[PDB]
Amino acid sequence: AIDEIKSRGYLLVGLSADFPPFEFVDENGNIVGFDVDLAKEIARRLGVELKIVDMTFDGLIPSLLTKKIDVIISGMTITEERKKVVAFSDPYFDAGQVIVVRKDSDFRPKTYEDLVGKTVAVQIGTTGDIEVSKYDGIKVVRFDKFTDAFLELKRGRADAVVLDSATARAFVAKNPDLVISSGVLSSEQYGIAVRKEDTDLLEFINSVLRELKKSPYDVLIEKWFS
Amino acid sequence: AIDEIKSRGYLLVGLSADFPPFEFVDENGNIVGFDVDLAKEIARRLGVELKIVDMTFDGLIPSLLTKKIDVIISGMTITEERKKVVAFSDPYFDAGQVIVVRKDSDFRPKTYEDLVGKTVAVQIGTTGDIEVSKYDGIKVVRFDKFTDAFLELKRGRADAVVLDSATARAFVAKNPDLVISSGVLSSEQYGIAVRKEDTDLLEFINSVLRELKKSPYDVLIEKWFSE
Repeated sequence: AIDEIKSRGYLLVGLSADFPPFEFVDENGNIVGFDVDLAKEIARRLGVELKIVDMTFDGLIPSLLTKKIDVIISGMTITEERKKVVAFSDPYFDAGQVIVVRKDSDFRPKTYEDLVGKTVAVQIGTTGDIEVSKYDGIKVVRFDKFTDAFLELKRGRADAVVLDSATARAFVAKNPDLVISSGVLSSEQYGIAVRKEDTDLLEFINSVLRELKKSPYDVLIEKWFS
Repeated sequence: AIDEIKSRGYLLVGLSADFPPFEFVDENGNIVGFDVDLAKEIARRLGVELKIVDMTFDGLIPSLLTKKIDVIISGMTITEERKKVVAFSDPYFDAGQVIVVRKDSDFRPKTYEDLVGKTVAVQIGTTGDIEVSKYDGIKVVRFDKFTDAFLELKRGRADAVVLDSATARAFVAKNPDLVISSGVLSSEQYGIAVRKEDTDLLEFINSVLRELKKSPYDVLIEKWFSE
């Protein structure tokens, strides 16, 4: 696959641009997002242009098998059923919701059932909003911005926040007064998919993911512990 | 504290240079190593020279408390007892063991108990040797060099290797046929110590550590999941 991509001069990436912030159409009409940036990095490393081929999500695996695309990068969860059909890269994104509480409390909810009888702050319209709104005995307070749901928690006016894992860990890393009490709920891991026989491109992609995840701290460890 | 450091023109870092590869004395009498490289980074970013004050490990906290040094960077484990006396930075080093296995396998041990009934390669007399040798049902295969323990694993002659997280990570980075299957098996971490009153210097040190730990992936997360 790699020689054919390099000869053609562009990488064909299938996605369905109706999944912000992974892939979506911005105010300028461009397809952008977290997954699009990984696709752009892979194409740059291969020395080729990126050609996005947008289609419905259910079209992506058939397109890959028909060779109309080289790779799928589209918020695609690695599952056993998909593994029978396509090869995935190492997981590149851990999806799901978590429950955040004050570190100095005793309260350690593990599930939405543990939040019955409590006040929970969520960001309007998000998965956490939709989930907690199923539970009539949760007192739900809704915020335009997730930062203000955390501020409500910090002030003791909510008992917990529910938010996606990536965003919540990023925030809690900056706010040592909060802690993630649950595991990741409805967890999924996303993978980059490529035809089973195209193991050259698969291992190239696993190499780019490794690189993206290496920090100067990792390089320092390599310097002194090799 | 920062104004005073900059006025003086040098950062005083205390350490005990008897702990390779964290801090030790090289062939030419220079004090070098992982911790020294962190100290040099911090001094560079403050715009000052680094002045290492070498002393015995038990002398470090008293030297800090009597203001003979600005900071300790010396393989110092964060403990509740020391937290009563000094302020620590974010943890900057996980000292515990990890378990390494072949990637093309379903075997993903998480604990020493998961290695029971398996064959584990180790470097002779290291922590990993000492720790696994406690478990009766583990067949232990011992080598003078950790590289040969990994070779035993790669060759299919052992099911896993146990090694400190840092050396395992450095090796696995160049050997994608292997994976670190466990978290760190114990929770000891090193921290950079400063005086509790020196909160500007502590915040500056944390900002250096945080930036060192940021990968391009972390920056991409920040790009797409911020507000």
